Amino acid sequence: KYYGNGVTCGKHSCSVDWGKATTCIINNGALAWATGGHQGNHKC
Repeated sequence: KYYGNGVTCGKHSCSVDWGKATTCIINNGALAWATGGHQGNHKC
């Protein structure tokens, strides 16, 4: 949904453009922590 609209993910972490929300980063981080995965594997 947000990926591609100022939102992109790398290997272990995600990053957004200036002025964009970090909600995807937070959610992907939480999912990574819960599952023991990586933000680059999670989508948003």
